[PDB]
Amino acid sequence: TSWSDRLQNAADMPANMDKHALKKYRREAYHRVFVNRSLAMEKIKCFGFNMDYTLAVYKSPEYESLGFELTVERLVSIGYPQELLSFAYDSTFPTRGLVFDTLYGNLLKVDAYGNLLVCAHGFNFIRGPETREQYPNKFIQRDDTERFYILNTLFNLPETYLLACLVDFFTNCPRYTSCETGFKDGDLFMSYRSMFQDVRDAVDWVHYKGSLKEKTVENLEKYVVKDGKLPLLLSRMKEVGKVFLATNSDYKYTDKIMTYLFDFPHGPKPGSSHRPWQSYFDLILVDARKPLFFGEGTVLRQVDTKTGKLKIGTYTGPLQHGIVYSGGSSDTICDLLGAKGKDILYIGDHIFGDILKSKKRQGWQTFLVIPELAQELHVWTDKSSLFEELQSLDIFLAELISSIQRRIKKVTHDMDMCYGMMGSLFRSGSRQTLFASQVMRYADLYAASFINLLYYPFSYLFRAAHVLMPHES
Amino acid sequence: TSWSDRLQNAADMPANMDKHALKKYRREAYHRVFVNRSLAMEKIKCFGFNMDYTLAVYKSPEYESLGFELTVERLVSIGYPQELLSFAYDSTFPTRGLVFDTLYGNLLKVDAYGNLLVCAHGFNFIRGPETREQYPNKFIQRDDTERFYILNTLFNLPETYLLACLVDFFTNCPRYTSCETGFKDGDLFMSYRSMFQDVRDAVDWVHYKGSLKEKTVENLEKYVVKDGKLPLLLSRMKEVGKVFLATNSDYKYTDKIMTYLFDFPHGPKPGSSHRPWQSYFDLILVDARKPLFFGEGTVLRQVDTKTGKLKIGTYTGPLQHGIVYSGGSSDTICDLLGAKGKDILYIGDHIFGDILKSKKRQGWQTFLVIPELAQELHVWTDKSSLFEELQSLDIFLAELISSIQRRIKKVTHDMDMCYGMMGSLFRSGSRQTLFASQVMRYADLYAASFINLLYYPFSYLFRAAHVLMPHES
Amino acid sequence: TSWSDRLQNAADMPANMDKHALKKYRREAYHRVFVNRSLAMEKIKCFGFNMDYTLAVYKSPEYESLGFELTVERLVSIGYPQELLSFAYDSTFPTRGLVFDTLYGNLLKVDAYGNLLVCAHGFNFIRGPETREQYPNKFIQRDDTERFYILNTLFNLPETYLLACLVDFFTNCPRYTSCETGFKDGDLFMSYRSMFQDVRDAVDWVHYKGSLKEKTVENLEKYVVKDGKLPLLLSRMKEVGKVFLATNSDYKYTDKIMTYLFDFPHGPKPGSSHRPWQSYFDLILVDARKPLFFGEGTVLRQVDTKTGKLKIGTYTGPLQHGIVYSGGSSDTICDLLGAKGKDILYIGDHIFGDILKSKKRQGWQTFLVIPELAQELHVWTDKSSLFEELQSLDIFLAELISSIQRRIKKVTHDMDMCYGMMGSLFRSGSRQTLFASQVMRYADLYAASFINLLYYPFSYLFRAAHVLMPHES
Amino acid sequence: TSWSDRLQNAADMPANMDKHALKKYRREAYHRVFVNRSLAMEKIKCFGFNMDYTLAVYKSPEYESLGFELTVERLVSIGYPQELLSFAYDSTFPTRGLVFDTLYGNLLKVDAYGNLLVCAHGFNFIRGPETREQYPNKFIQRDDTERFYILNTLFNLPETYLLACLVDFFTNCPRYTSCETGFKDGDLFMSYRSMFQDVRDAVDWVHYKGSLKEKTVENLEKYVVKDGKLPLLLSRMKEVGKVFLATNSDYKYTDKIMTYLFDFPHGPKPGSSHRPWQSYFDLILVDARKPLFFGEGTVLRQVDTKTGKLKIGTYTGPLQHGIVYSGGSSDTICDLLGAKGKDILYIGDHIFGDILKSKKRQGWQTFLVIPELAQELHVWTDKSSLFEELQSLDIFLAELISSIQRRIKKVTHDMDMCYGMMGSLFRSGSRQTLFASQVMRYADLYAASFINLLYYPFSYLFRAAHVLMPHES
Ligand SMILES: O=c1[nH]cnc2c1ncn2[C@@H]1O[C@H](COP(=O)(O)O)[C@@H](O)[C@H]1O
Ligand SMILES: O=c1[nH]cnc2c1ncn2[C@@H]1O[C@H](COP(=O)(O)O)[C@@H](O)[C@H]1O
Ligand SMILES: O=c1[nH]cnc2c1ncn2[C@@H]1O[C@H](COP(=O)(O)O)[C@@H](O)[C@H]1O
Ligand SMILES: O=c1[nH]cnc2c1ncn2[C@@H]1O[C@H](COP(=O)(O)O)[C@@H](O)[C@H]1O
Repeated sequence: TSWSDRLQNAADMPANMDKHALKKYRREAYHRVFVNRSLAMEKIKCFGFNMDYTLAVYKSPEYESLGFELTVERLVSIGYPQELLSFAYDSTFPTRGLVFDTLYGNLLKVDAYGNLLVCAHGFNFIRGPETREQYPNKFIQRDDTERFYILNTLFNLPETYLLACLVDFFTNCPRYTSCETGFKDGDLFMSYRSMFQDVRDAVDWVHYKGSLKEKTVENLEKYVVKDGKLPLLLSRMKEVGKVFLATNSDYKYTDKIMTYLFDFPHGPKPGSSHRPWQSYFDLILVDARKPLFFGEGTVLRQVDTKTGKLKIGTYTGPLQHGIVYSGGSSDTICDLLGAKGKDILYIGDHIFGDILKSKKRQGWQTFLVIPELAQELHVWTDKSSLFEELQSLDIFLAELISSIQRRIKKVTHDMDMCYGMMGSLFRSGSRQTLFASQVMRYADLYAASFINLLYYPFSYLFRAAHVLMPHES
Repeated sequence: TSWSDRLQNAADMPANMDKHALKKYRREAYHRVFVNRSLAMEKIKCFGFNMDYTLAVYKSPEYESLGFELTVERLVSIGYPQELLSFAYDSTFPTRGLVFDTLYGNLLKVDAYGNLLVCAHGFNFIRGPETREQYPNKFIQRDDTERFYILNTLFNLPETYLLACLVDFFTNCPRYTSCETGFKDGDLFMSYRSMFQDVRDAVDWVHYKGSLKEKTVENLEKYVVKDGKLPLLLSRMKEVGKVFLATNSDYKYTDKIMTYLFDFPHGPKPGSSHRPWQSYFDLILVDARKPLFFGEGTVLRQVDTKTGKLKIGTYTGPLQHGIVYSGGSSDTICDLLGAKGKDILYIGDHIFGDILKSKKRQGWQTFLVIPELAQELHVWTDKSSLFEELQSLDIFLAELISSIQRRIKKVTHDMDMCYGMMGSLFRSGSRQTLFASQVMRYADLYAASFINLLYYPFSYLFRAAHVLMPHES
Repeated sequence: TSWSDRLQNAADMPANMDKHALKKYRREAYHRVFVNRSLAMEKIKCFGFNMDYTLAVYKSPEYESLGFELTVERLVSIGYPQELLSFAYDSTFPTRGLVFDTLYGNLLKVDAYGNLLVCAHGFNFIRGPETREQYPNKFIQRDDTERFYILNTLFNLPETYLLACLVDFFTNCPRYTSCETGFKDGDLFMSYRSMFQDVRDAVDWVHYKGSLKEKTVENLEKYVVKDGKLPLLLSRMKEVGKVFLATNSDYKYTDKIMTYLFDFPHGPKPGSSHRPWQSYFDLILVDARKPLFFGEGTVLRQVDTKTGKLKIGTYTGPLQHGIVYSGGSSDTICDLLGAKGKDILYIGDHIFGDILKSKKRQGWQTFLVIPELAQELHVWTDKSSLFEELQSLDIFLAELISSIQRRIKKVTHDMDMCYGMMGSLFRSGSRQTLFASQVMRYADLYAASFINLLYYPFSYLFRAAHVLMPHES
Repeated sequence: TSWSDRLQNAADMPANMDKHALKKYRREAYHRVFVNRSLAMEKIKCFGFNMDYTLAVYKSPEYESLGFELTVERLVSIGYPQELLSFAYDSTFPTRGLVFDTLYGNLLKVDAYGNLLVCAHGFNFIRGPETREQYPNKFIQRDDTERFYILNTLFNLPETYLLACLVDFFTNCPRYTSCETGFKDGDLFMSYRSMFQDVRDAVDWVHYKGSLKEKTVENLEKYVVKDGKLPLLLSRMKEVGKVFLATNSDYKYTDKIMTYLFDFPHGPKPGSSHRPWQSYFDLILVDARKPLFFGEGTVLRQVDTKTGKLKIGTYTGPLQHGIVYSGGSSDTICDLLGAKGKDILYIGDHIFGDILKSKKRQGWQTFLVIPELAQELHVWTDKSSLFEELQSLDIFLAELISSIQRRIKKVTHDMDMCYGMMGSLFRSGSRQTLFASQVMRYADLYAASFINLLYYPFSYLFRAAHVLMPHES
């Protein structure tokens, strides 16, 4: 049971719009909206969305496994050895948000301060003492972007596993010599850094020039969660505010995906006329180039929706019914929809490119969709006894012996393994990950799906407890 | 009663080193060390310090008022009108950490997300509705460093008030015409931005080329808190670890100040031989150029302590007794003292240049000295009934009317005014400031003075409660 | 009769290697090597080449016209109007080295100091007085690369004409409104700058992703000058020095072109065994990325010549027989061939990327191939009476009336038109072009073809008169 | 007899303004204006000047020797060894335009292509073979400004000699160890690069914060050439055009110097009322910050000429009688004087910051003052037999033996030594220097003094022969 299985099971349910059924529904953890900062929904004037993994939720592990296969094939096509063809995607290995160290070829899980929580070289998990040879302070400077790449997106899940596969393969293949910073094959040296860049390039190529989009749209049922409640919630949002889409995807792909997402024999509610997906949006913008979109952006273009090509020149007209935009910036949205920053709730899945940047650069309010949470929640509640025991050991150790330090590592390992080989997205044991820290700081609201907003009344006030400084308590 | 009065009153006390007297002492709020993240003191191997407002705490308002006078005089000497001479420093106006908007000539107090909490044009406090003309979203992008300057240091306190004085003077002087972005005097236009830069330049000039250091060292009793407990605590720290100084100041000034701070007729404890201030440090480094110091730094030089001039060339030797360093980088410290990042507790007062940068770039542990807290604490505890009422109004309003919104602003104003015209350093009403947010995120420990570490035993474990995500609760 | 017709007529001649026949041959202007700085051939140790328009000389106008057609088609395929399909390449319009002003949509011919010599808007030639509206000083700052693009290469000849075609078409098409900086089509504005970038992009696309290389190699006789004397001269050069190729092209294309250039039923001389083109080179380097190649370059890779793909990793071995390199830098050449800068004669056609950069950055000696010179020479000598008259008018006017100024413009126009609508590559009237100035300053030797070196003995000393300063005369 | 002696001897002459006396005067080489590109004086509308070494010509070697002494003293004051005090300026050593190589501590004289002509380490002149260890190609990349500094100005003459002195002193002082890249003194390493920067800093300090200007203005007769013909020529220029000053100096210094230059008991001609120096200029601009001045410049300020301080704010008014400007850009001049680029003759001494930049960035016409030419001309004409013999040997060697190569070096050395140890400013033997090349390319006119324009009638046409390409001859 993957996280997309949870979402697709909740998706197959019809909406019961009785008030009491909703309030009782939204108290169960899986359909809940979680709150980092209070947010008065009645002050929201525009609801905004990206598409990938928000409106269009890609099924797991099928879609990661497709991306992995096509990326492997691209690497082999450019000259990587045939043995790559024998890899097979394994969803139990990668957790999202790991850091790849291009100097030493390691996947790292770190906390908000760059402290190492997990270190794997290939599939070899390096215990604390042995990491100190390469990380004397058990610490990395994350902002050294020449060395470290943070695998922040669900799209990064195939390459997270692929990088470990590659390191494992070359380490154990007798034609190569392992070195501190890469592999030597006689008179060719492949550094982990250049190997890493080939992987990034091949992922980019699969998405832009390869066949991933084509293979997706030819079996959308296999690859995309479909939920009749999506047009219901969008319709309700449009009753109390304006609705816009700002996606990095092109129009042709967006049009195929969105058409599939709205393809029911009815409109918002069963028994109503079907309406095209564009009618649910006051503003549609593609080729957004986020996060640049939240700074100066690019020139505003107009899509010729008949042909799928951009018209020639910069678009200087007003907002019109049926016009589709390309590029521009977040000021385009605010100007054309007459909204100020905090009037906008932006719903996205990119912790950096959607949430952090719209919050910091524009003062937008934010809803982070976290797909894996639909399954992380289930592990969390089923194994609460593990975590409660860890909390209890932490408190006992503090009151103090070394027998307890070993019990702490044992429980920590046993808890993490329930999530995968790389542990929970949000923590390793009692130590929070960087990703968890970013969620709390930049996502005002978050949830496994934004559909969970359907179970809250129109002017609900999401509430979070105020923060007090230690000396204020 | 200023904050330096509180510190100087606690400084005049001799240390009673009975255990029970200490533990009872450190529970009173004013001598307490406050904890954002747990810190096991027994794992600390090096204690590091800056000098200004940490070891050498400048008395308030005397020292701000001196800096203000010399800066005013510098501006008049370069051609600013004589009326500036009639300004007089007023410590009730500035709170530290305000943002000066060079486009519109405003001082702003903002929260961690750039939301406006207070806006003053000169001494005119702009109420919410009127700020929306210049700030349509009640929001600023703080990282736009061309437009916004964050007055983060206590050294910035004179110019915080001076900028408001200048805006007030030119607005109300009939020889000038007020414009959106500055003042017009016939054929000369003075933008708030260029006016602002003249102020920054004049402050820099007073510190580097003017007479501020000279006037300080000629009346150190007037200008510098002196505490016999300082060499006691340094001596105790050196018993369980290494001790270093890394200051941006030059050697000559450091030597005059530090000599004054250690000028008692005794050493660490009364009755012991006096020892020179240098003997309390395993490594002394001046001209540190923080925050660049925590990146690549500058070349390591050696001070000729007899003449106060740098020797010629780059120093390539080892750590020696009596050598004083200049420049270098934080790696110099770690190499010469054989310490790793988390082995170091760095004690400073610059939330950015000392704490944030040493934490993010090097993984150092941090102690932030906040001088004003010695008085903010007293206001906080004396007027807790105001804040408790505000908390109660917040909770009541949430359960819901507009009569309560006005009561909320009334109590908020009345609470803020107890701290000054710009309110508490840490909040305005129930809304936390950017500065408070930075303290919680980057200062592992903080206190009005680092002397408060004297009241904790050698291997004390400072404890902070673990963070849980909303969905983990 | 185009310039490639002249070269192909001289190419069909067999080489007569009698000494007296050579010396008499090389004195005729068309087979001459022209000398800007003296060069002792006996001190040359390596001869180096690029490929395009040096070894592989593309026939004119056929090859420009192919590039024009494919570029037009690419623009139409992305949404430019169908009328573009009715353009047809016209070799009488463009001269190489014109500057396109992206602000005002003009082609400019300028001297070495940026003075305007010719200005055309579309096909409208702007006379002196009318240019002063947009160019008040009849001057452009060429180094303002955001505004001005210098159409330096023969590959730029199709787009030089295309840009004028486009400006002409949009100016005169009633669906558009002409503006100072571009064209308005209701709510779309196409600036000359963005129009210009679409053209650059489409040329790049034709070369890299389009079908230009494919169409070339499927009719090489139509598109490429073929000369049996090429392997003869290369063989002779290899007898007294080392020979290398450094081309920006990829291996697959280089291999097809070079194979065609050496496809005779014999080797260097008739009656000798044919040898593969690679055996004529001590070092073969592709994907050179000049001019970056003459600075830090890119990583050195090794071509798998069987598959045409780069091997995986950085190549760290030595020079081997049969190895083909990719990327690297000019230091690769000098290291692997044991040559110093002035030991190398580099033979290229890019006045900037081959000649200027290798001369300025590395001290290489230079031979600039100028294909058009094979025809410019013929015009020059046939119409010498026009130029001699202009010289005579210049001297007469100086001794002095306005009747002569008009005669000067008349003769200037009549002389320029013999070369094309944009005049001689080297001058307009008595005023030298920027391109001529760059040739004299950076090309030690130059010629219509490098084959002309065949007619000079092994250790010939090319001689140029010494320069004296005005006060030295 | 220095070059300033020649100028001061010609300065003491009264002007005889009979036409025939002038024409006969201007044909003698020393009072001649030399012409690189033809220039019709009647088309000139504005004459512009810098001050230092153009209007105010500093006497030699007195003024270099003062700058040397003050720079030495500054280095000793910051900790350089006392032995520096025993240096004494020696005008026979430096020639202007040498390149200091901060990697290897050498002064280099190079041609226009970076070929080495002379190499001195300290006072040790390195013969050709021995230079190839550090310069394998006898070549430097001049644009590598991190490594090479081009000592282009007469102000650079003191430090040119000082750098050689320093290298000589440290090489031969037993307290130091010579290394490839600097000097080691136990645990201090002084690289030639950091030594070089200390020298640059100390020169800058002497000019801006030291006592050079003060010592100059207290003995102007000793330090500044004074010529009654200067106000005569300025007055004549103002009769046919506009006159402006654009100097990097501040107003106070400019005012002292210019007042001295115009301090005669008469105005333009003897017997006329004296007029203040400002009345000879339509526009006076100080603090010009050339060469930035010819790009975007700095903000336009207004000088308070009573106090010598800048007024407060940006000046936005028009050109007024008596206003003195500060900063701005070259567009300020062109706007306020209504002149286009080629309408301006700019008279300066900085081959880069005055001539090259005004020519390339703005299309100004240029007059380069070269003070040393007043003496280089005398050496040139007195030793023409040496150069004519060298020319004859060059031609003979070309027709060919090694006995002549040695005679060529002998004559080359003997000719160069007549100019100084670093040879002629314009050449070494028959090889032209970089500086000569820049003069020919960027200075339309040049002369030992601009006063030489006095001997040419109002609308003289300076003439230079047209350039022909080798294939055009
Ligand atoms: O790793 C990447 N390389 C290239 N394209 C990506 C990558 N990750 C996501 N995308 C694209 O991003 C688009 C979704 O953007 P969104 O709707 O703004 O979230 C899809 O077109 C993806 O193909
Ligand atoms: O605003 C400023 N301009 C110039 N110098 C400053 C400023 N603020 C602090 N300083 C200097 O910083 C030094 C203290 O550095 P610390 O001991 O590292 O905290 C003193 O020499 C101050 O004069
Ligand atoms: O305008 C251009 N855009 C893209 N490729 C170009 C352009 N001009 C020349 N090339 C390529 O440059 C190569 C020839 O490089 P060369 O042999 O170093 O002179 C060929 O592969 C051309 O396709
Ligand atoms: O090496 C230098 N360092 C600092 N100032 C210089 C240097 N060289 C020239 N100057 C200054 O340049 C000014 C003359 O500028 P000019 O009149 O524009 O040529 C004088 O004030 C000099 O002191």
